[PDB]
Amino acid sequence: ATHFDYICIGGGSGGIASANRAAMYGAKVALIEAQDLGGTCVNVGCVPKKVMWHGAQIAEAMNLYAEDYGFDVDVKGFDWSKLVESRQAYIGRIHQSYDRVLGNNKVNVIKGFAKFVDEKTVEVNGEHYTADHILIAVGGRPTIPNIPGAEYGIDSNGFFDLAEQPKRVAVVGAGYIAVEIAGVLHALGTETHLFVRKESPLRSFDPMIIDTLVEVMEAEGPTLHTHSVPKEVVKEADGSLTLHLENGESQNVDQLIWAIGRHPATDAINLASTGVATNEKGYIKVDEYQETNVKGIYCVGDIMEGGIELTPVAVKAGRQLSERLFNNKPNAKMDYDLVPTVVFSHPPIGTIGLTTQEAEEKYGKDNIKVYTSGFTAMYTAVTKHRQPCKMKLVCAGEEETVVGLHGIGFTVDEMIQGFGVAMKMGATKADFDSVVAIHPTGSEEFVTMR
Amino acid sequence: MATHFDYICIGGGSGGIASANRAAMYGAKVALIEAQDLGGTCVNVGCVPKKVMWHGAQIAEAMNLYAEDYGFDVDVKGFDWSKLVESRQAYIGRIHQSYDRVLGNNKVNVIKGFAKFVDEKTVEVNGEHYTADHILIAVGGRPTIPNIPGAEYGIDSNGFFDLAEQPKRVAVVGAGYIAVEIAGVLHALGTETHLFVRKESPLRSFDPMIIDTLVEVMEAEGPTLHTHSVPKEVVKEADGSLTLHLENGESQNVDQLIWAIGRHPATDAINLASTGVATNEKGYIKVDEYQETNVKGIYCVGDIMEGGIELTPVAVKAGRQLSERLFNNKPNAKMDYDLVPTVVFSHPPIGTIGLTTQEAEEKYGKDNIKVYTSGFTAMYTAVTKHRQPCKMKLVCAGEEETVVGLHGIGFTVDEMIQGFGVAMKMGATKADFDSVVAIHPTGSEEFVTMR
Ligand SMILES: Cc1cc2nc3c(=O)[nH]c(=O)nc-3n(C[C@H](O)[C@H](O)[C@H](O)COP(=O)(O)OP(=O)(O)OC[C@H]3O[C@@H](n4cnc5c(N)ncnc54)[C@H](O)[C@@H]3O)c2cc1C
Ligand SMILES: Cc1cc2nc3c(=O)[nH]c(=O)nc-3n(C[C@H](O)[C@H](O)[C@H](O)COP(=O)(O)OP(=O)(O)OC[C@H]3O[C@@H](n4cnc5c(N)ncnc54)[C@H](O)[C@@H]3O)c2cc1C
Repeated sequence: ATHFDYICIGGGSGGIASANRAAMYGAKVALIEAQDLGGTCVNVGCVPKKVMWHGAQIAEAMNLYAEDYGFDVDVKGFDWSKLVESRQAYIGRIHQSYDRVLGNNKVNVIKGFAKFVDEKTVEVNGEHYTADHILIAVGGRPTIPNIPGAEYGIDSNGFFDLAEQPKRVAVVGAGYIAVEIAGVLHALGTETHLFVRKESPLRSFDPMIIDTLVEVMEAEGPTLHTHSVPKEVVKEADGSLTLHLENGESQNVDQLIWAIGRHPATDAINLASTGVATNEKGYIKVDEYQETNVKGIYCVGDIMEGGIELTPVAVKAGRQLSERLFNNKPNAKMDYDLVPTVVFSHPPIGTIGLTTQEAEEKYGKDNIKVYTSGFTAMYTAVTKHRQPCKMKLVCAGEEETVVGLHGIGFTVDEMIQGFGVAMKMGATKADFDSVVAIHPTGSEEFVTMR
Repeated sequence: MATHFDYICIGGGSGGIASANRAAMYGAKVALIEAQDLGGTCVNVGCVPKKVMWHGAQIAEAMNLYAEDYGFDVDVKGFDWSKLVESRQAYIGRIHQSYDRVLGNNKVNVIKGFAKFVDEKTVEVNGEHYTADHILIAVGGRPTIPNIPGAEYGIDSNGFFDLAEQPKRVAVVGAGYIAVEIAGVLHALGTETHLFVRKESPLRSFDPMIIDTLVEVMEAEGPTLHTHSVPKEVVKEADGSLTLHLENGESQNVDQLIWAIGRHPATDAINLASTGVATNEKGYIKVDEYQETNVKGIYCVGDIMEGGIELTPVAVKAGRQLSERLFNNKPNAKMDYDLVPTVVFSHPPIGTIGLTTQEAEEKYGKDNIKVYTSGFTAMYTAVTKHRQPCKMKLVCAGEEETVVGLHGIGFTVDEMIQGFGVAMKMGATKADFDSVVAIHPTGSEEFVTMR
């Protein structure tokens, strides 16, 4: 068996981040990837989703706002396949950047599907590879419900595989993926239906964010269907699919997307040969240093128990692990607190920290203070299509530490990173008040609340 | 006899309104004197109209430059400038209704007319005298028109917003942010635009990374920049068009000429010589840290302040803190002029806070500063045939690497710096920037992933 200082299983967000970083400090690294480098994010996640989000934003601009700004515009047509080739060409340039970076760091990239043989050895393409340190970063895959006709639906992967625009779509799920896809499809001219199992989408978000997303969907977005539990998917004689709900109602569509969750891909790598512990749902257990119960085996990214399913989390966790193992920094670790999130819905959502109710449960109702700002972005205020924007700061203690920050509206996706640094430094309402506002922008509304 | 008020604010702009309202919130009987339209420069002929038209320009760029690469077959049959003016002024009108409502609920007595001082404690408007123990001068500025032949054929920022039809060709004269914004808006909206600067480049007080990037983006897809261009004369040709003549011998035939060479304060013509209040060579009023002049009871905020910052939020906060001090008995309340963030709505937009690379070298010493930078293409334009560069920089000082300067230019940069402004007020170091987890995919994550 060939020996390496470090073996990274999975060439996704975590694997690449960790493999490069460990190589920078002179390590001989083997990076094992079965499909394409960059994993879910680069190929069938963040990147392609964003490229289409931008396209959808251009549509909204021409369809909803252009006219009122004085433009006589005629959108003659939208070619979905043209968007796809631009998207995939961009994804291609990303693949060659990685091959240049990984090449310059001497990371040995091995194309194949890795399985464990034992604690210290993995097999790929019939060959055995051994190492002192082994990172498991295989990520997840979409969860397909166990009902009749489930196989007729597609998942987020199949959606990015669509060569042409479906005429009508049922998006099933309440998480950010379902909301993002449902929003992009509607903006691009597809009859879109969003089916959520209970009262609303994004149930883990602040009520202000939920309520505004809901009202904006009702007026200019996909059609929302609450209390919708799938029962069956019937393939009709004409080729369309009919989603039957447990409540008795049904909806006919051309394509149906399952966006009901993801589960870790830890069931086919022969873990039962390593002694590595996992929880009931297949997630790998780790200490604060990304190390499993078996010394020399580590884990970062989506498959980690108590992790966060974002790309920057896996990147940072992987890099900090490489700092620890190869750059003599035993305290180097990942910080999973106050990680910012952005949902590229229509309109976009930005959030950091605790919701109004989470802060009430943690600190007590009377010990928290909430500041809000409701406004119309100037961008849409001059048009027939007024869009609301809402922002909120959730404060706790007498010092009014900003324990939660929430926003929904035009360009909110871009205004959150900086407030995240401030919150990481323990910012209080007074710290927010100490800065002079930038006029005219949407971001000043975060610092002008009283 | 003179009518007595607790407070008199001369000028109903950004500083005047913010201060009058705030003082009134605490029970002060206030008189707000305004000669023209409430809201002043910002609302009527500044920030607001400028931004509305910047959005129009952004929509045009989305359709002209990016639409087809995203798959859209678009026919841009025409752009109607008058419709944009109609929408822009309709919005401004709704802002005026808000101010009438708010000033109304606070019981601020709004007086329409031009105010002149009578003495230290009294001002005259429409023949009547008004007096008070506290008087705030917040008359703002006015565009500077150069004294050269045919200068009167040119217009200024005010005249630009008075245009009811799109001019075909325009010469924007100036190197400041106003010239740059107007030139970029006109170019994107379909006007042949020529920007004339007197020296090596526009925005010469900004960091070299910001200048070099704006220059290279203009050269490729923006207005046509003319360096070392000193206006000599403006000729009114027989066909109605204007020819700009430069000292170096060059010339340019255009339809409208916009002077954006600076602004001077509107402090003359209000009889200040009767108050004892001193002004510098350029007409600015000197004040202490609490906005008070050398004459007790006379204050000043906004654009006319010596050593002040000519931005609306600066006037607004300085006016608010002055009222917190005078009418809510907070003797330590004042305005903090350090680390004020700035945004220029150029194409593409610029965001900046604190010191430039060179300013940090002069203050801390070349050897004690570290510069971090990120060069990338925003995903929005990387999928197109019109790739646009984005540049960001963090200027750090000391062994702790305190971020004393932050600079950016690129798509959406305008909205990403307010938050970093909070962090820098809290004394953020490079390690504070590193301690946050990036948001992907955004342009903003580039500020926190530098190594
Ligand atoms: C539709 C969608 C949109 C998303 N949008 C965003 C977003 O906007 N922002 C954001 O931060 N996050 C987003 N995410 C989440 C993000 O993509 C993941 O959290 C991130 O990719 C996790 O990285 P990872 O390294 O844990 O796994 P991955 O990046 O998925 O990497 C796993 C890799 O390992 C490979 N692999 C699996 N098994 C084996 C084996 N046995 N041998 C070798 N290789 C193997 C896979 O082919 C894959 O390349 C999105 C996810 C989805 C599904
Ligand atoms: C084209 C342009 C674009 C700009 N864009 C921005 C931007 O994007 N962001 C930003 O922050 N800033 C911007 N500014 C600057 C901003 O508008 C000013 O800094 C701000 O308005 C200053 O407020 P002020 O209270 O000092 O004076 P102003 O707001 O100008 O108000 C002064 C008021 O006093 C009145 N007045 C004058 N003399 C008298 C008198 N004798 N009696 C009674 N009333 C009188 C005037 O009519 C006026 O209403 C811009 C300026 C211009 C010219």
